[PDB]
Amino acid sequence: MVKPILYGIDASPPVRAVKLTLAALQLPYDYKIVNLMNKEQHSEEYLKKNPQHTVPLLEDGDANIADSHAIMAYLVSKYGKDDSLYPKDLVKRALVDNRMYFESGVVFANALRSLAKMILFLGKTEVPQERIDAITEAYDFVEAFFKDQTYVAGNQLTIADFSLISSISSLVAFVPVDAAKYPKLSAWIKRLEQLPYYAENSTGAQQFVAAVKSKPFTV
Amino acid sequence: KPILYGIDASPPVRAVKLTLAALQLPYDYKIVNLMNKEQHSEEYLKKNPQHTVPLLEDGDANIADSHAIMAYLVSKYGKDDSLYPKDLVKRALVDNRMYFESGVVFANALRSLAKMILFLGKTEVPQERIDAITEAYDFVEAFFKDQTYVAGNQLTIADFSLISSISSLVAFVPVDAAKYPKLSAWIKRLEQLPYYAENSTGAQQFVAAVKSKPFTVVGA
Ligand SMILES: N[C@@H](CCC(=O)N[C@@H](CS)C(=O)NCC(=O)O)C(=O)O
Ligand SMILES: N[C@@H](CCC(=O)N[C@@H](CS)C(=O)NCC(=O)O)C(=O)O
Repeated sequence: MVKPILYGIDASPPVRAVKLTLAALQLPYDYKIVNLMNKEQHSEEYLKKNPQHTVPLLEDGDANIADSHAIMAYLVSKYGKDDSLYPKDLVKRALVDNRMYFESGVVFANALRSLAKMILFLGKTEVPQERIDAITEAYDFVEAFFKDQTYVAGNQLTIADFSLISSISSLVAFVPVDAAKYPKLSAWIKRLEQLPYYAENSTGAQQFVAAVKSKPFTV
Repeated sequence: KPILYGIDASPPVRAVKLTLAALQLPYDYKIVNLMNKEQHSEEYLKKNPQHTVPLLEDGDANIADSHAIMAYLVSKYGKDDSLYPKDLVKRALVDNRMYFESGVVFANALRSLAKMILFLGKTEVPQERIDAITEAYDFVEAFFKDQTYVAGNQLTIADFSLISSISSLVAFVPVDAAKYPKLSAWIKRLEQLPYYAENSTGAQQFVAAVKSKPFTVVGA
Protein backbone atom coordinates (compact mmCIF):
# COMPACT_ATOMS: atom_id res chain seq x y z
CA MET A 1 0.00 0.00 0.00
CA VAL A 2 1.94 2.99 -1.34
CA LYS A 3 1.59 6.31 0.44
CA PRO A 4 3.39 8.87 -1.68
CA ILE A 5 5.73 11.63 -0.54
CA LEU A 6 5.33 15.21 -1.80
CA TYR A 7 8.27 17.61 -1.59
CA GLY A 8 7.49 21.31 -1.62
CA ILE A 9 6.43 24.38 0.29
CA ASP A 10 2.94 25.82 0.46
CA ALA A 11 3.86 29.24 -1.01
CA SER A 12 4.82 27.58 -4.32
CA PRO A 13 2.01 27.60 -6.89
CA PRO A 14 2.77 24.26 -8.57
CA VAL A 15 3.08 22.61 -5.17
CA ARG A 16 -0.44 23.90 -4.36
CA ALA A 17 -1.82 22.47 -7.59
CA VAL A 18 -0.64 19.04 -6.42
CA LYS A 19 -1.97 19.66 -2.86
CA LEU A 20 -5.42 20.37 -4.34
CA THR A 21 -5.26 17.22 -6.41
CA LEU A 22 -4.28 15.02 -3.47
CA ALA A 23 -7.15 16.52 -1.48
CA ALA A 24 -9.63 15.96 -4.31
CA LEU A 25 -8.53 12.33 -4.50
CA GLN A 26 -8.71 12.01 -0.70
CA LEU A 27 -5.38 10.22 -1.03
CA PRO A 28 -3.23 10.11 2.13
CA TYR A 29 0.39 11.22 1.68
CA ASP A 30 3.49 12.41 3.51
CA TYR A 31 4.53 16.04 2.93
CA LYS A 32 8.18 16.98 3.26
CA ILE A 33 9.15 20.67 3.38
CA VAL A 34 11.83 21.87 1.00
CA ASN A 35 12.57 25.32 2.25
CA LEU A 36 13.52 27.20 -0.91
CA MET A 37 14.64 30.22 1.12
CA ASN A 38 17.23 28.00 2.76
CA LYS A 39 18.25 27.13 -0.84
CA GLU A 40 17.33 23.57 0.16
CA GLN A 41 16.49 22.52 -3.43
CA HIS A 42 20.28 22.75 -4.10
CA SER A 43 21.30 20.33 -1.34
CA GLU A 44 23.16 17.19 -2.35
CA GLU A 45 20.41 15.00 -0.92
CA TYR A 46 17.66 16.72 -2.95
CA LEU A 47 19.64 17.09 -6.19
CA LYS A 48 19.96 13.33 -6.21
CA LYS A 49 16.15 13.09 -6.10
CA ASN A 50 15.71 15.86 -8.67
CA PRO A 51 18.63 17.24 -10.71
CA GLN A 52 16.45 20.14 -11.90
CA HIS A 53 16.26 21.40 -8.27
CA THR A 54 12.54 22.14 -8.56
CA VAL A 55 9.46 21.57 -6.41
CA PRO A 56 7.01 19.85 -6.42
CA LEU A 57 8.47 16.38 -6.59
CA LEU A 58 6.47 13.21 -5.89
CA GLU A 59 7.99 9.96 -4.74
CA ASP A 60 5.50 7.15 -5.25
CA GLY A 61 7.08 3.88 -4.15
CA ASP A 62 10.09 3.52 -6.44
CA ALA A 63 8.80 6.16 -8.85
CA ASN A 64 10.11 9.75 -8.87
CA ILE A 65 8.01 12.30 -10.78
CA ALA A 66 8.76 15.99 -11.09
CA ASP A 67 6.53 18.72 -12.64
CA SER A 68 3.16 19.51 -11.09
CA HIS A 69 1.32 18.70 -14.29
CA ALA A 70 3.01 15.37 -14.81
CA ILE A 71 2.44 14.58 -11.11
CA MET A 72 -1.25 15.50 -11.23
CA ALA A 73 -1.93 13.42 -14.33
CA TYR A 74 -0.06 10.48 -12.77
CA LEU A 75 -1.97 10.78 -9.46
CA VAL A 76 -5.40 10.79 -11.10
CA SER A 77 -4.53 8.01 -13.56
CA LYS A 78 -3.21 5.72 -10.87
CA TYR A 79 -5.33 6.55 -7.81
CA GLY A 80 -8.40 8.32 -9.19
CA LYS A 81 -11.59 6.41 -8.41
CA ASP A 82 -13.25 8.07 -11.34
CA ASP A 83 -11.64 9.97 -14.19
CA SER A 84 -13.65 13.19 -14.05
CA LEU A 85 -10.49 15.02 -12.95
CA TYR A 86 -8.54 13.75 -15.95
CA PRO A 87 -10.86 12.08 -18.45
CA LYS A 88 -9.70 9.09 -20.45
CA ASP A 89 -11.59 10.24 -23.55
CA LEU A 90 -8.78 11.42 -25.88
CA VAL A 91 -10.30 14.70 -27.10
CA LYS A 92 -11.34 15.77 -23.61
CA ARG A 93 -7.99 14.71 -22.20
CA ALA A 94 -6.30 16.76 -24.93
CA LEU A 95 -8.20 19.85 -23.75
CA VAL A 96 -7.10 19.30 -20.13
CA ASP A 97 -3.53 18.72 -21.35
CA ASN A 98 -3.70 21.90 -23.55
CA ARG A 99 -4.82 24.01 -20.57
CA MET A 100 -1.99 22.64 -18.34
CA TYR A 101 0.64 23.30 -21.04
CA PHE A 102 -0.81 26.80 -21.30
CA GLU A 103 -0.40 27.23 -17.51
CA SER A 104 3.16 25.91 -17.69
CA GLY A 105 4.42 28.46 -20.23
CA VAL A 106 2.13 31.45 -20.75
CA VAL A 107 1.12 31.74 -17.07
CA PHE A 108 3.83 30.24 -14.89
CA ALA A 109 7.06 30.70 -16.89
CA ASN A 110 6.18 33.89 -18.76
CA ALA A 111 4.09 35.85 -16.24
CA LEU A 112 4.58 34.49 -12.73
CA ARG A 113 8.08 33.06 -12.32
CA SER A 114 9.77 35.84 -14.24
CA LEU A 115 8.29 38.62 -12.12
CA ALA A 116 8.58 36.68 -8.84
CA LYS A 117 12.25 35.99 -9.50
CA MET A 118 12.87 39.74 -10.02
CA ILE A 119 11.00 40.80 -6.86
CA LEU A 120 11.45 37.95 -4.40
CA PHE A 121 14.92 36.73 -5.39
CA LEU A 122 16.86 39.47 -7.17
CA GLY A 123 15.63 42.39 -5.05
CA LYS A 124 14.62 44.55 -7.98
CA THR A 125 12.51 47.58 -7.12
CA GLU A 126 11.60 48.51 -10.72
CA VAL A 127 10.24 46.17 -13.34
CA PRO A 128 9.41 46.83 -16.96
CA GLN A 129 5.82 47.29 -18.15
CA GLU A 130 6.14 44.08 -20.14
CA ARG A 131 6.10 42.05 -16.93
CA ILE A 132 2.70 43.55 -16.05
CA ASP A 133 1.58 43.08 -19.65
CA ALA A 134 2.37 39.34 -19.42
CA ILE A 135 -0.07 39.11 -16.53
CA THR A 136 -2.99 40.88 -18.12
CA GLU A 137 -2.39 38.87 -21.33
CA ALA A 138 -2.73 35.70 -19.27
CA TYR A 139 -5.96 36.95 -17.68
CA ASP A 140 -7.32 37.86 -21.11
CA PHE A 141 -6.58 34.40 -22.43
CA VAL A 142 -8.15 32.56 -19.48
CA GLU A 143 -11.30 34.75 -19.58
CA ALA A 144 -11.82 33.54 -23.14
CA PHE A 145 -11.52 29.87 -22.15
CA PHE A 146 -14.90 29.82 -20.44
CA LYS A 147 -17.36 30.39 -23.34
CA ASP A 148 -20.66 28.75 -22.27
CA GLN A 149 -18.74 26.59 -19.78
CA THR A 150 -17.99 26.49 -16.07
CA TYR A 151 -14.40 25.34 -15.94
CA VAL A 152 -11.21 25.84 -17.94
CA ALA A 153 -11.35 22.49 -19.73
CA GLY A 154 -15.02 21.51 -19.97
CA ASN A 155 -18.05 21.44 -17.72
CA GLN A 156 -16.39 19.43 -14.96
CA LEU A 157 -13.59 20.32 -12.53
CA THR A 158 -10.27 18.91 -13.77
CA ILE A 159 -6.63 19.09 -12.83
CA ALA A 160 -6.30 21.96 -15.30
CA ASP A 161 -8.48 24.05 -12.96
CA PHE A 162 -6.15 23.16 -10.07
CA SER A 163 -3.10 24.08 -12.15
CA LEU A 164 -4.51 27.43 -13.30
CA ILE A 165 -6.00 28.48 -9.93
CA SER A 166 -2.65 27.82 -8.22
CA SER A 167 -0.94 30.40 -10.41
CA ILE A 168 -3.78 32.87 -10.93
CA SER A 169 -4.36 33.08 -7.19
CA SER A 170 -0.65 33.97 -6.94
CA LEU A 171 -0.59 36.49 -9.77
CA VAL A 172 -3.24 38.56 -7.99
CA ALA A 173 -0.38 39.56 -5.64
CA PHE A 174 0.89 41.64 -8.54
CA VAL A 175 -2.31 42.47 -10.41
CA PRO A 176 -5.67 41.94 -8.73
CA VAL A 177 -8.30 40.57 -11.10
CA ASP A 178 -10.67 43.38 -12.18
CA ALA A 179 -14.03 41.68 -11.66
CA ALA A 180 -15.79 44.02 -14.12
CA LYS A 181 -13.35 43.28 -16.91
CA TYR A 182 -12.99 39.58 -16.07
CA PRO A 183 -16.42 38.41 -14.99
CA LYS A 184 -16.03 34.74 -15.99
CA LEU A 185 -12.53 34.49 -14.54
CA SER A 186 -13.77 36.12 -11.33
CA ALA A 187 -16.76 33.75 -11.09
CA TRP A 188 -14.49 30.75 -11.62
CA ILE A 189 -12.19 31.83 -8.80
CA LYS A 190 -15.26 32.31 -6.59
CA ARG A 191 -16.49 28.84 -7.47
CA LEU A 192 -13.19 27.16 -6.65
CA GLU A 193 -12.98 29.09 -3.36
CA GLN A 194 -15.96 27.05 -2.27
CA LEU A 195 -14.34 23.62 -2.61
CA PRO A 196 -14.18 21.97 0.80
CA TYR A 197 -10.40 21.60 0.45
CA TYR A 198 -9.65 25.04 -1.03
CA ALA A 199 -7.46 25.95 1.96
CA GLU A 200 -4.82 23.64 0.41
CA ASN A 201 -4.51 26.49 -2.06
CA SER A 202 -5.59 29.56 -0.16
CA THR A 203 -3.19 29.20 2.76
CA GLY A 204 -0.06 29.15 0.58
CA ALA A 205 -1.52 31.65 -1.91
CA GLN A 206 -1.90 34.09 1.00
CA GLN A 207 1.71 33.39 1.98
CA PHE A 208 2.84 34.09 -1.59
CA VAL A 209 0.82 37.31 -1.64
CA ALA A 210 2.31 38.40 1.68
CA ALA A 211 5.84 37.76 0.45
CA VAL A 212 5.17 39.82 -2.69
CA LYS A 213 3.52 42.72 -0.81
CA SER A 214 6.59 42.97 1.43
CA LYS A 215 8.79 43.60 -1.63
CA PRO A 216 7.33 46.71 -3.29
CA PHE A 217 8.37 47.85 -6.75
CA THR A 218 7.50 50.39 -9.40
CA VAL A 219 7.00 49.88 -13.14
CA LYS B 1 -7.71 13.42 -42.89
CA PRO B 2 -6.71 15.52 -39.91
CA ILE B 3 -5.88 19.15 -40.67
CA LEU B 4 -2.83 20.85 -39.20
CA TYR B 5 -2.52 24.61 -39.05
CA GLY B 6 1.02 25.98 -38.87
CA ILE B 7 4.15 27.23 -40.58
CA ASP B 8 7.40 25.26 -40.86
CA ALA B 9 9.52 27.87 -39.15
CA SER B 10 7.52 27.45 -35.90
CA PRO B 11 9.18 25.00 -33.46
CA PRO B 12 5.97 23.52 -31.96
CA VAL B 13 4.57 23.07 -35.45
CA ARG B 14 7.64 21.09 -36.37
CA ALA B 15 7.28 18.84 -33.29
CA VAL B 16 3.81 17.95 -34.56
CA LYS B 17 5.05 17.42 -38.14
CA LEU B 18 7.67 15.03 -36.89
CA THR B 19 4.96 13.11 -34.98
CA LEU B 20 2.68 12.87 -38.00
CA ALA B 21 5.61 11.54 -40.05
CA ALA B 22 6.56 9.03 -37.39
CA LEU B 23 2.98 7.78 -37.33
CA GLN B 24 2.64 7.73 -41.17
CA LEU B 25 -0.60 9.62 -40.75
CA PRO B 26 -1.62 11.62 -43.83
CA TYR B 27 -2.91 15.13 -43.12
CA ASP B 28 -3.85 18.36 -44.80
CA TYR B 29 -1.45 21.20 -43.95
CA LYS B 30 -2.78 24.75 -43.96
CA ILE B 31 -0.16 27.44 -43.74
CA VAL B 32 -0.88 30.28 -41.31
CA ASN B 33 1.73 32.96 -41.89
CA LEU B 34 2.49 34.67 -38.59
CA MET B 35 4.65 37.40 -40.13
CA ASN B 36 1.55 38.51 -42.02
CA LYS B 37 -0.62 38.20 -38.89
CA GLU B 38 -2.84 35.50 -40.43
CA GLN B 39 -3.43 34.04 -36.94
CA HIS B 40 -5.49 37.21 -36.28
CA SER B 41 -7.99 36.67 -39.14
CA GLU B 42 -11.67 36.44 -38.15
CA GLU B 43 -11.69 32.86 -39.37
CA TYR B 44 -8.59 31.73 -37.49
CA LEU B 45 -9.58 33.50 -34.27
CA LYS B 46 -12.85 31.54 -34.47
CA LYS B 47 -10.86 28.29 -34.61
CA ASN B 48 -8.42 29.31 -31.90
CA PRO B 49 -8.99 32.46 -29.84
CA GLN B 50 -5.37 32.25 -28.51
CA HIS B 51 -4.20 32.90 -32.08
CA THR B 52 -1.49 30.27 -31.82
CA VAL B 53 -0.15 27.47 -34.02
CA PRO B 54 -0.09 24.49 -34.18
CA LEU B 55 -3.79 23.73 -34.21
CA LEU B 56 -5.18 20.28 -35.19
CA GLU B 57 -8.68 19.63 -36.39
CA ASP B 58 -9.67 15.99 -36.54
CA GLY B 59 -13.23 15.30 -37.67
CA ASP B 60 -15.34 17.53 -35.45
CA ALA B 61 -12.55 17.71 -32.79
CA ASN B 62 -10.16 20.59 -32.13
CA ILE B 63 -6.81 20.28 -30.27
CA ALA B 64 -4.31 23.05 -29.70
CA ASP B 65 -0.82 22.97 -28.08
CA SER B 66 1.90 20.86 -29.74
CA HIS B 67 2.32 18.65 -26.68
CA ALA B 68 -1.41 18.01 -26.32
CA ILE B 69 -1.65 17.36 -30.06
CA MET B 70 1.25 14.89 -30.06
CA ALA B 71 -0.05 12.90 -27.10
CA TYR B 72 -3.47 12.74 -28.75
CA LEU B 73 -2.01 11.63 -32.10
CA VAL B 74 0.03 8.77 -30.69
CA SER B 75 -2.80 7.63 -28.37
CA LYS B 76 -5.40 7.76 -31.17
CA TYR B 77 -3.42 6.56 -34.17
CA GLY B 78 -0.29 4.80 -33.02
CA LYS B 79 -0.01 1.19 -33.88
CA ASP B 80 1.72 0.73 -30.52
CA ASP B 81 2.51 3.10 -27.67
CA SER B 82 6.27 3.36 -28.11
CA LEU B 83 6.23 7.10 -28.74
CA TYR B 84 3.98 7.79 -25.74
CA PRO B 85 3.89 4.76 -23.46
CA LYS B 86 0.73 3.87 -21.57
CA ASP B 87 2.75 2.67 -18.52
CA LEU B 88 2.08 5.47 -16.02
CA VAL B 89 5.69 5.80 -14.77
CA LYS B 90 7.04 5.91 -18.34
CA ARG B 91 4.30 8.28 -19.37
CA ALA B 92 5.06 10.59 -16.44
CA LEU B 93 8.64 10.93 -17.64
CA VAL B 94 7.56 11.80 -21.17
CA ASP B 95 5.06 14.31 -19.72
CA ASN B 96 7.71 15.76 -17.45
CA ARG B 97 10.06 16.39 -20.36
CA MET B 98 7.31 17.98 -22.48
CA TYR B 99 6.23 20.27 -19.63
CA PHE B 100 9.87 21.21 -19.21
CA GLU B 101 10.04 22.08 -22.92
CA SER B 102 6.90 24.17 -22.78
CA GLY B 103 8.10 26.40 -19.96
CA VAL B 104 11.84 26.39 -19.37
CA VAL B 105 12.75 25.97 -23.04
CA PHE B 106 10.03 27.40 -25.22
CA ALA B 107 8.36 30.13 -23.11
CA ASN B 108 11.44 31.16 -21.15
CA ALA B 109 14.30 30.80 -23.61
CA LEU B 110 13.02 30.63 -27.18
CA ARG B 111 9.76 32.49 -27.59
CA SER B 112 10.93 35.42 -25.49
CA LEU B 113 14.00 36.07 -27.59
CA ALA B 114 12.39 35.26 -30.93
CA LYS B 115 9.41 37.56 -30.35
CA MET B 116 11.85 40.40 -29.47
CA ILE B 117 14.07 39.99 -32.54
CA LEU B 118 11.65 38.71 -35.16
CA PHE B 119 8.41 40.49 -34.35
CA LEU B 120 9.11 43.51 -32.14
CA GLY B 121 12.13 45.04 -33.87
CA LYS B 122 14.44 45.02 -30.86
CA THR B 123 18.19 44.75 -31.44
CA GLU B 124 19.35 44.85 -27.81
CA VAL B 125 19.15 41.51 -26.02
CA PRO B 126 19.76 41.35 -22.26
CA GLN B 127 22.43 38.79 -21.22
CA GLU B 128 19.65 37.14 -19.18
CA ARG B 129 18.05 35.89 -22.43
CA ILE B 130 21.32 34.17 -23.35
CA ASP B 131 21.64 32.78 -19.83
CA ALA B 132 18.13 31.27 -20.25
CA ILE B 133 19.43 29.29 -23.27
CA THR B 134 22.54 27.91 -21.61
CA GLU B 135 20.49 26.98 -18.53
CA ALA B 136 18.22 24.97 -20.84
CA TYR B 137 21.17 23.22 -22.50
CA ASP B 138 22.58 22.40 -19.05
CA PHE B 139 19.28 20.90 -17.93
CA VAL B 140 18.90 18.79 -21.09
CA GLU B 141 22.52 17.51 -21.00
CA ALA B 142 21.67 16.21 -17.52
CA PHE B 143 18.59 14.30 -18.64
CA PHE B 144 20.58 11.70 -20.54
CA LYS B 145 22.76 10.03 -17.92
CA ASP B 146 23.44 6.68 -19.57
CA GLN B 147 20.36 6.84 -21.82
CA THR B 148 20.24 7.99 -25.43
CA TYR B 149 16.86 9.78 -25.42
CA VAL B 150 15.39 12.47 -23.21
CA ALA B 151 12.61 10.35 -21.68
CA GLY B 152 14.07 6.85 -21.54
CA ASN B 153 15.81 4.37 -23.86
CA GLN B 154 13.39 4.78 -26.80
CA LEU B 155 12.38 7.72 -29.04
CA THR B 156 9.25 9.47 -27.73
CA ILE B 157 7.26 12.61 -28.45
CA ALA B 158 9.36 14.33 -25.80
CA ASP B 159 12.31 14.03 -28.17
CA PHE B 160 10.31 15.63 -30.96
CA SER B 161 9.28 18.47 -28.63
CA LEU B 162 12.79 19.21 -27.39
CA ILE B 163 14.53 18.84 -30.76
CA SER B 164 12.08 21.29 -32.38
CA SER B 165 13.10 24.03 -29.93
CA ILE B 166 16.77 23.14 -29.41
CA SER B 167 17.27 23.07 -33.21
CA SER B 168 15.89 26.62 -33.20
CA LEU B 169 17.88 27.87 -30.21
CA VAL B 170 21.12 27.16 -32.03
CA ALA B 171 20.25 30.23 -34.09
CA PHE B 172 21.23 32.18 -30.97
CA VAL B 173 23.71 29.90 -29.23
CA PRO B 174 25.26 27.02 -31.19
CA VAL B 175 25.62 23.89 -29.07
CA ASP B 176 29.23 23.54 -27.95
CA ALA B 177 29.83 19.80 -28.62
CA ALA B 178 32.76 19.72 -26.17
CA LYS B 179 30.64 21.15 -23.37
CA TYR B 180 27.47 19.28 -24.33
CA PRO B 181 28.58 15.92 -25.71
CA LYS B 182 25.34 14.02 -24.90
CA LEU B 183 23.07 16.79 -26.24
CA SER B 184 25.22 16.89 -29.37
CA ALA B 185 25.05 13.09 -29.83
CA TRP B 186 21.30 13.13 -29.33
CA ILE B 187 20.85 15.79 -32.05
CA LYS B 188 22.95 13.60 -34.36
CA ARG B 189 20.83 10.57 -33.49
CA LEU B 190 17.58 12.28 -34.37
CA GLU B 191 19.14 13.67 -37.56
CA GLN B 192 19.25 10.05 -38.81
CA LEU B 193 15.46 9.63 -38.75
CA PRO B 194 14.10 9.15 -42.28
CA TYR B 195 11.61 11.98 -41.73
CA TYR B 196 13.99 14.45 -39.99
CA ALA B 197 13.61 16.98 -42.82
CA GLU B 198 10.20 17.77 -41.33
CA ASN B 199 12.22 19.49 -38.68
CA SER B 200 15.46 20.53 -40.42
CA THR B 201 13.80 22.50 -43.20
CA GLY B 202 11.87 24.80 -40.88
CA ALA B 203 14.72 24.94 -38.37
CA GLN B 204 16.94 26.33 -41.12
CA GLN B 205 14.25 28.87 -41.98
CA PHE B 206 14.11 29.88 -38.30
CA VAL B 207 17.89 30.26 -38.22
CA ALA B 208 17.78 32.34 -41.43
CA ALA B 209 15.08 34.59 -40.01
CA VAL B 210 17.23 35.22 -36.95
CA LYS B 211 20.40 35.89 -38.98
CA SER B 212 18.43 38.47 -40.96
CA LYS B 213 17.78 40.42 -37.75
CA PRO B 214 21.20 41.23 -36.28
CA PHE B 215 21.33 41.96 -32.57
CA THR B 216 23.75 42.64 -29.79
CA VAL B 217 23.80 41.31 -26.26
CA VAL B 218 23.88 43.79 -23.39
CA GLY B 219 24.99 43.12 -19.84
CA ALA B 220 28.03 41.75 -17.99
N1 LIG C 1 6.14 24.39 -14.05
C1 LIG C 1 6.88 23.58 -13.07
C2 LIG C 1 7.47 24.58 -12.13
C3 LIG C 1 8.49 24.00 -11.17
C4 LIG C 1 9.23 25.21 -10.55
O1 LIG C 1 9.83 26.03 -11.23
N2 LIG C 1 9.13 25.35 -9.12
C5 LIG C 1 9.79 26.46 -8.48
C6 LIG C 1 8.99 26.90 -7.28
S1 LIG C 1 7.57 27.84 -7.80
C7 LIG C 1 11.10 25.98 -7.94
O2 LIG C 1 11.27 24.84 -7.54
N3 LIG C 1 12.20 26.92 -7.88
C8 LIG C 1 13.42 26.39 -7.31
C9 LIG C 1 14.53 26.49 -8.30
O3 LIG C 1 14.28 26.66 -9.53
O4 LIG C 1 15.71 26.38 -7.90
C10 LIG C 1 5.89 22.67 -12.35
O5 LIG C 1 4.68 22.78 -12.73
O6 LIG C 1 6.22 21.87 -11.42
N1 LIG D 1 2.54 25.93 -26.04
C1 LIG D 1 2.25 26.07 -27.46
C2 LIG D 1 2.96 27.25 -28.08
C3 LIG D 1 2.16 27.82 -29.25
C4 LIG D 1 2.83 29.12 -29.70
O1 LIG D 1 3.25 30.00 -28.95
N2 LIG D 1 2.98 29.28 -31.12
C5 LIG D 1 3.57 30.47 -31.70
C6 LIG D 1 4.49 30.14 -32.85
S1 LIG D 1 6.09 29.52 -32.34
C7 LIG D 1 2.44 31.28 -32.25
O2 LIG D 1 1.40 30.77 -32.68
N3 LIG D 1 2.57 32.71 -32.24
C8 LIG D 1 1.50 33.51 -32.78
C9 LIG D 1 0.83 34.33 -31.72
O3 LIG D 1 1.03 34.10 -30.48
O4 LIG D 1 0.04 35.25 -32.10
C10 LIG D 1 2.56 24.80 -28.22
O5 LIG D 1 3.41 23.96 -27.77
O6 LIG D 1 1.93 24.59 -29.28
